[PDB]
Amino acid sequence: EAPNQALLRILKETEFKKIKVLGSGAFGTVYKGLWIPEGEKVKIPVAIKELREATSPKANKEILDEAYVMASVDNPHVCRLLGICLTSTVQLITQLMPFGCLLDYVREHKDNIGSQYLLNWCVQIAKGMNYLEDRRLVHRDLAARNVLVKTPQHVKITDFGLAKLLGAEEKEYHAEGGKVPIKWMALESILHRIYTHQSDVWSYGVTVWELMTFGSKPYDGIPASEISSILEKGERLPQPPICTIDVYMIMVKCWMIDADSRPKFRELIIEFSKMARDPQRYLVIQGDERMHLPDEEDMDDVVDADEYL
Ligand SMILES: *CCC(=O)Nc1cc(Nc2ncc(C(=O)OC(C)C)c(-c3cn(C)c4ccccc34)n2)c(OC)cc1N(C)CCN(C)C
Repeated sequence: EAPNQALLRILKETEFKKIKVLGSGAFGTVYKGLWIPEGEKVKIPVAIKELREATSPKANKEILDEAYVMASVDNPHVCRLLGICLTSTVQLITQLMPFGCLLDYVREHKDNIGSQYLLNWCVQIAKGMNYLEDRRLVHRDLAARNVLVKTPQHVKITDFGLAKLLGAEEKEYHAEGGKVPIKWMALESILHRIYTHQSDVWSYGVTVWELMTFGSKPYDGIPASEISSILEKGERLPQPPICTIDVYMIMVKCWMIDADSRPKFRELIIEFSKMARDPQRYLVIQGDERMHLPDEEDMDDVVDADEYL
């Protein structure tokens, strides 16, 4: 197989400054900050994840795994890793996505989100995923929470916590134990712990559903442990109010039991692409026409990661 010649950049801790906390939990702490490479007269808005405060050899292993994947991907619809910093704790440094995750975004902006935006996100997520598929990579955790918003017009896939690189000989991926997001995964993933690109397509379907319902919890109520039987019955997520049958049919096709029957990311690009040419024909949102969506501080040597190569 092809040698992976990605560069892993190591960053001095003096080169960046953590300006405010963004979040906290099982993963650690994510800060927003600025990265100023030395003598370069450029200032790059970044997100920085350090591991809580601890050093668990089974956790350091996991952030370094994530670094590995992120360093191996270069695409406008996939999040960019800027580098790692090897201090007390291993720090992951990425491009700041100022509008946060897309689940939270649609929740907060339902009244302002038009069909053009929804369909575009669909194209963009599909484009990222298709790229990942080209790079033989299975994401395994696609959800609206794991898509970040750089601008309302521009989203990127994140969270390579669970991503696995398939061998040129490998067709699926057998996983082990592990906590998993049940409501987003294909039937095979629940029954056999098989994961393919086509299992990601299923997750893509659920992600589209999240967007179209402005951020509903899939199978709200239904406890995790009985989802497998529900799906084998033939039951699926309901048609969201705003969705034409044309759109809902794409979601449904992502949720076929036979994985080869599901759409390919490349196809999804085409389909949504066509729909985003005439959005009002495909999504019915009241007040669609009169809907608009949206500089920080300090100095003006500021350059987005996308323009720092
Ligand atoms: C959905 C929650 C969220 O993401 N909230 C959020 C996010 C961000 N921006 C941002 N930019 C980059 C990254 C990122 O790639 O971080 C890597 C891991 C270094 C993240 C981010 C990634 N994870 C896993 C997070 C968990 C929690 C918080 C952030 C991240 N996030 C901003 O930047 C302005 C704000 C933001 N807000 C404050 C939370 C949403 N509330 C408004 C509801």
